[PDB]
Parts: sequence; C-alpha cells; structure tokens
Amino acid sequence: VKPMLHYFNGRGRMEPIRWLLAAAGVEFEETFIDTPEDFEKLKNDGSLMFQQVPMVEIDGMKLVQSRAILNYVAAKHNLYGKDIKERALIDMYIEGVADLNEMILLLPITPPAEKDAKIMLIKDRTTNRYLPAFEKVLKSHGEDYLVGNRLSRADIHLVELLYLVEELDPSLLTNFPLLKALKARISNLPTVKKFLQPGGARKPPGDEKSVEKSRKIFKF
Amino acid sequence: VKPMLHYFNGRGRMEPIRWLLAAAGVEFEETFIDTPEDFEKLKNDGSLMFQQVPMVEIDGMKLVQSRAILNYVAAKHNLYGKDIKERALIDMYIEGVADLNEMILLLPITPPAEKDAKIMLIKDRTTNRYLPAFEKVLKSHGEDYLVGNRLSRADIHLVELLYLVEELDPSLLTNFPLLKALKARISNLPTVKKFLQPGGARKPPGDEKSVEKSRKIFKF
Ligand SMILES: N[C@@H](CCC(=O)N[C@@H](CS)C(=O)NCC(=O)O)C(=O)O
Ligand SMILES: N[C@@H](CCC(=O)N[C@@H](CS)C(=O)NCC(=O)O)C(=O)O
Repeated sequence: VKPMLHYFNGRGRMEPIRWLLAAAGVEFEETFIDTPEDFEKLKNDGSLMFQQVPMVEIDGMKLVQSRAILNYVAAKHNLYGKDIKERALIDMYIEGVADLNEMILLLPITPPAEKDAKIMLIKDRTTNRYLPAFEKVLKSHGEDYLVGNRLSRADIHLVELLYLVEELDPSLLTNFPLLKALKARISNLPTVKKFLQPGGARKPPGDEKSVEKSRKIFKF
Repeated sequence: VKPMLHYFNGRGRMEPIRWLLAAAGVEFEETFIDTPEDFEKLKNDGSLMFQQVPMVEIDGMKLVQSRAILNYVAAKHNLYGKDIKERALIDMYIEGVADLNEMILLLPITPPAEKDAKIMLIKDRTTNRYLPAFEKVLKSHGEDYLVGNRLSRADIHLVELLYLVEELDPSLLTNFPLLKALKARISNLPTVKKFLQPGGARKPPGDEKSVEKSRKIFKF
C-alpha cells in the first residue's frame, strides 16, 4: 500500500517528506487539509499523537513528527548510510540543512518590521555558514555524493534547500560551483526528475493568500 | 578515550547529551566555554562544521548538531530500539519531547512583558498536549518503558523533561501518575542515580547572571 500524506496543499513541513519519498521512487497519495474542519477531523480521529501534522500513514503506523517520518523512510529505502559512522555525518549535515530551512520556512510569518533584517540574516548564514560548509565537504573528497560516495538523504535534503536558496536570490549560489553541480546531478536522477517535472508531486511556493488560508486552519 | 563535551557550563542544548551518555554508563569529560575567546578558539580550530556548539569529540569525530550526537550515542549503546519500527516510535516520542523542551529552553530569553503568556502556553501544552500523549503510551501497554518493553533514549529524554516540568510547577505532574512512576523508576537506574546525586554531571537551572554570561558569548 502507498503511504498517505496528510498536510495543507503547500510545501511547509511536509515538502522534505515528498522529496525523500519521490527520490526513493515511492508512489504516495495526499489528503489535503483545505478547511479547519479537515484538521479537526484528524484530531477527533485520534490520528495525531500531538494534535499536529505532518502525519504519514505508512506500514500500519500513523507517524507524526517530520524527523521521525524522514528517519523511517530514509532507513527503509537505504538512504541513511551503510553504518552509524555514515549516519553521524548524514545527521550532522541534514541538521544544518534543517536550521537554514527553518529560517526560510518562517519568513512569510515574520513580523513585518524585521522581515528585511531576517532576509539579510538568511543570506549572511547562507553565504558565510551553511553553503561554505557543504561546499568544503564536496571539495574534501571530490566525490559525486556528500557521504559514502553513495546517494543518501543528505544529497536530497541539501538539493531541496539549494532550490529554495535559488528562489530567494540566485546570486547566493554564484560562489558555490560544487553545490550547483550536485543540484544538477541530483535533479537528473530518474526519480527526482519525475518529481520536479510538470505534474510531479513537488509543491509551488506559497502566496499572500495560501499563507492566509494556512494561518486560519493552523493558527499562526 | 572518554568523549569530550564542548559547551557553556550550563544545561542548554548539551543537557540531553549529558543525560543520555550518563544513562548509558559512559564516563565523559567537559571543556567549558567560559569566555568569548574560548568559543573563538573552537571556530578558529575548524572544530565546528557550522561555527556552533554543542560539539562532542567521540570515536575520532568532532560531531556537531545535538540530534546527530544523540542519534550516534543512542545507536552505539543500544538505546535506539531493536528495529526501524521501534526507532519510528522512539523518534516520534522524543520529537514531541523536543518541541516542549524548546519552549522551556527559550523561557529565560523571552521578553519580560510576554513571559507570563509564554508560561501559560507552556503549561497549557504540558497538561493538554504532551503529558496526556505520553501517559496514554504507558496506559496502552502497562509496561515499565515507553518502547519495546526495554530501556530506550525515549525514557531518558522524557524523564529529563518531567524534571524540567516539575521545576516549572510540580502541580503539572499531578494528573499523570504513570509518568511520575516512570520518573521514579528511571531516576533509580544505577547510572541515572549517580548522574542525579551530588557530584554528578547534571547541570543546575540557570540564573539571571548565567543567562547574561551565555548571551554575550553566543549572541542570543
Ligand atoms: N515538530 C513538528 C512540528 C509540527 C507542527 O508544528 N505542526 C503544525 C503544522 S506544520 C500544526 O499542526 N500546527 C497546529 C498546532 O500546533 O496545534 C514536526 O516537525 O512534525
Ligand atoms: N541545531 C543546533 C543548534 C546549535 C546552536 O544554536 N548553537 C548555539 C549554542 S546552543 C551557538 O553555537 N550559537 C552561536 C552562533 O549561532 O553563532 C543543535 O541542535 O545543535
């Protein structure tokens, strides 16, 4: 049976699960939360351990917590390294990805006065902290993948973040040629290609009106 | 060689690593960051992949990212379940612990005007979302541990959080007898007992002046 993904019809916290399942070549289905009552239904079903989504029905579980879902998917589909040493590298890399992702994820709901400052900070962190660190990993071993010379969730999560960075400002990737190269190679894996092409499961960026709709469903 | 823990002499993001290593019966050492120049030294050493701590030297790695360090320690010392299904439950539980932890962790640096509202929200989440959810897990199987009828990092991380809740307001545990019972059993494991007794590695709560010291070292 295909996993079932419960979320708003948008990127938010479910987008990295879509990318990772897609990258693993796993067909999945989505039940969109379009109304407050769609959300209320999942809570009243007892489906949500913490009264929150993402939730993914997979292998007889109703998994909540984005990290728990990703860890399970990655381990099941051999995208979490070969040994605990490789996992330690993967985990360290993707937790960095997670921190920069979280800043970008919450930009839309930043108090309007400090939004410019927040964009400056994200660009500063992007160019001076995160991308330098990942560029140095690729520089150090000259291999096609971040870890174990093999495709892992680290490649998928980083490449998903490079697309977001490019959407924020394409000049931010200018000084990171090895990361641009990763992005091009990962984008051309058969499974990721289908995911990114027209009609794939990838979600578009939100607008003023998708933000307003999500805010009256989730309260933020 | 004993692991080496690099952090401020305080709880912050390193406290759950201290608990987990202690619970696994692993002797460790700590190099405290007492001054801006202590921090600057780690950055200039190239020790910090993202220019941040926690950092833990263990088994020839300089691991940063609290989750990467915990995932490694838990897997090494057989505290991460027997299979990926048990890890999915463990992960789902501890990610909920992590969300309530994060609210408590940032209380000290909440603007003093909205601190009361923040404490109200934390108590609401504690009594109406998190503790109910963990109480239901123990109720459902009536076993001594949250997962696999066996000690896991889920027990250690939850019992750490129950101590923090008790520090915030002891009446918050009143309606959660099975969680009080877990806290009492876990607190009496030989390794955790030493960790909690006088002269153990457990750190005290911060004060106005430990918060001020950490703020001018880490800029937060
Ligand atoms: N730590 C959780 C965060 C989940 C979360 O914040 N969920 C939101 C939607 S993205 C929600 O359900 N909000 C409603 C609420 O907290 O009541 C995860 O990563 O899964
Ligand atoms: N996601 C990281 C957070 C690390 C973090 O925020 N580190 C702080 C100290 S707890 C720091 O080094 N701050 C200085 C800075 O970011 O420049 C983790 O969980 O380890």
